[PDB]
Amino acid sequence: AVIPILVIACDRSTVRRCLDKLLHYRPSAELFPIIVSQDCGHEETAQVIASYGSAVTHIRQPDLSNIAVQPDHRKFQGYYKIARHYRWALGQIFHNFNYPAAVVVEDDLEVAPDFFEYFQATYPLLKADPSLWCVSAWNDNGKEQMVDSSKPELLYRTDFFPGLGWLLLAELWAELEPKWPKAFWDDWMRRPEQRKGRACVRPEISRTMTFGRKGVSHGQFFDQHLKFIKLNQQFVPFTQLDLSYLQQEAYDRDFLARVYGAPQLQVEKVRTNDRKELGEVRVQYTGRDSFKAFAKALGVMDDLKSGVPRAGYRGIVTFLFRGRRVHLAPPQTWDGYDPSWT
Ligand SMILES: O=c1ccn([C@@H]2O[C@H](COP(=O)(O)OP(=O)(O)O[C@H]3O[C@H](CO)[C@@H](O)[C@H](O)[C@H]3F)[C@@H](O)[C@H]2O)c(=O)[nH]1
Ligand SMILES: [Mn+2]
Repeated sequence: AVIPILVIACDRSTVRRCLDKLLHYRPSAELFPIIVSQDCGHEETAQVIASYGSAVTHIRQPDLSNIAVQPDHRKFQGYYKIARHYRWALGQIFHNFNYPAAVVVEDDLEVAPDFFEYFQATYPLLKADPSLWCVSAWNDNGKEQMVDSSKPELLYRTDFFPGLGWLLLAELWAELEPKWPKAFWDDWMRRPEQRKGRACVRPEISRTMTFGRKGVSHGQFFDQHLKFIKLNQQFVPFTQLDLSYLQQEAYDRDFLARVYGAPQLQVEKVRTNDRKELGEVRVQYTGRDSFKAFAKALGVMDDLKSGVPRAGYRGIVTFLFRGRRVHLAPPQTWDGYDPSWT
């Protein structure tokens, strides 16, 4: 099937690094056309994109006017511009070019060698399982010491929409466009009114990496977390693997049985590396305070969006800690997310 890569650009000439990697790894120009939508009108960036010639299709957001923001958002004009550009660019992909799906890539992302193979293999899963609403290349807890380098092929389901290199179907754009927000589009997608309990597929080792230290948002999140996400460099032939384990019926039975069948260990024991014979354990949290405390003790992201933890699935955050597989999980009685967990 034909899956365009939609690159979102504005005023950073480093879109060059993004395009160089996409073009280098692309296995087929026909199956993966690259459409670069540029906002802002930055001349140098426009010239950089134009220099690729027919290797890409350069389109330009037509409305470069300032946006009237609400009273609580004087400092956030850039976020309103991002949202406006996304609406226009996705509209071009799905209404003008009329493609069936698209992989959205921001201009400050460098892709892994198997980026295209990954989406080619997972597109059919997204097509077939209505409980999934996206496939993402990003592991929110993908720092080097928290991922298993021996399992570059391992994938998971997550309730936390990761963005940062993601595939969506034209069917999803049909649902989202009528109510597209004025700003903060990704946190808006993370709300239950939008997500409707659907999950995304995400990898053990990220297939994208961001190098955009300077951008719309202040660089502290990049400086303290994003910059440490490891880019996969070992090519995995996903189209040759059996990915049926990701179907909801199979995953919710087998993965949950795995998590709750693992021995429970106190957070302190995991921290100090006690009982190393247990290569896979569960650390149980029972409230917002314990979740935050335990996540911090083990070095994983502790923030929540609409009550959902980073890379969480049914409240479970899975990662590696000093070589051990750890599932930070709620009691098995878990029955939904609580948006008040902030
Ligand atoms: O005027 C503009 C300025 C930038 N853009 C584009 O929006 C995209 C994100 O911009 P940028 O990378 O600078 O912002 P970022 O600091 O990562 O955080 C935002 O993006 C994050 C998600 O990746 C999100 O969590 C956060 O709330 C965002 F602020 C990128 O592709 C730009 O080219 C645009 O179309 N028009
Ligand atoms: Mn960025």
